Amino acid sequence: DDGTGQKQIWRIEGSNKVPVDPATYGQFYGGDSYIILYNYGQIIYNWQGAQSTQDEVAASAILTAQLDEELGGTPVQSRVVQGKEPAHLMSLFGGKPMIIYKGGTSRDGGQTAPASIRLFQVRASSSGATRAVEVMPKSGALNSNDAFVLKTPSAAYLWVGAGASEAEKTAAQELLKVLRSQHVQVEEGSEPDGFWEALGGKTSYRTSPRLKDKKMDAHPPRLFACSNRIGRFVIEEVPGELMQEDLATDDVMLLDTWDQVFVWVGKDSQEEEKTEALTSAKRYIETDPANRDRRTPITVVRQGFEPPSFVGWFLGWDNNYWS
Ligand SMILES: [Ca+2]
Ligand SMILES: [Ca+2]
Repeated sequence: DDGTGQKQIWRIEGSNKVPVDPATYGQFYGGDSYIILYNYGQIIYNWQGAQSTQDEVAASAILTAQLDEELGGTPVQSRVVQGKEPAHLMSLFGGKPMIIYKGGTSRDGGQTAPASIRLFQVRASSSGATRAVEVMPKSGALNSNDAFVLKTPSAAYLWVGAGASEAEKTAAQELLKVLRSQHVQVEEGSEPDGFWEALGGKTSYRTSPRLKDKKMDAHPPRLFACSNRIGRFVIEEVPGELMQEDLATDDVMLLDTWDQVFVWVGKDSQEEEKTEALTSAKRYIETDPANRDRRTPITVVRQGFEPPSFVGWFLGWDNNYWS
């Protein structure tokens, strides 16, 4: 409907279900799971932070079951994972974006504290759904297509890539509010020396003509998963926001960015899987010549050696993820 309805949010901790500060709703901790209750018929969502411990997810289910029962099993349960939130769940916070802090809580380990120099990638969806994810404070994390927010104990910068859309921009400010800091909007390219210092690096980040394009809207990057494990090569499309966790380490991935088609080769994929993936990249291109420049390259990249211009299409990236 509009997410405007009333709602209560809890953050599983160990085995309990402590509430979430009503003012800090739009915010969540990736290293933890949450249980939210909404009212249109009620729908309970069971969010899972990408870096949420096992016990935290397990317990979550045990609790997300009782609540449904307390309400007479009437509510419609719904499980979701970071980055793959439905259009509805993204509206539950009015216009505000969905902040995703790094860290959270755990059994033995308490509630991890922030840093001092923090960086957030603000990417918006086709429809508008904006998310702000906390990343590693390094220039190499920058990305011409989105808007970032670099916050130091002193001042904060609102970096805006050449591809950043209006939504991502405004949502950047919104994050600034939650952070509570006077920012300084800096357009990609003309940034203050006093900025790179916080990142503690020279430059070199995820860029490319295509990442800066303002017409990518005609056809946003589509990530497909090709596997051959049932006996015949079968291709499926990855839903929601593209995420590193989406890259099938046992299969082959296809990243059509229209102007170019990447074929990501999983460290544990098969050889035929790669061979058929290539042929697929070909047919995707030859599917509509009149609109697709016949000479479109099909680049082959391997897990662990992906170029920035490729990683730049994902929301968040851990150089030591598969490590
Ligand atoms: Ca963008
Ligand atoms: Ca496989």
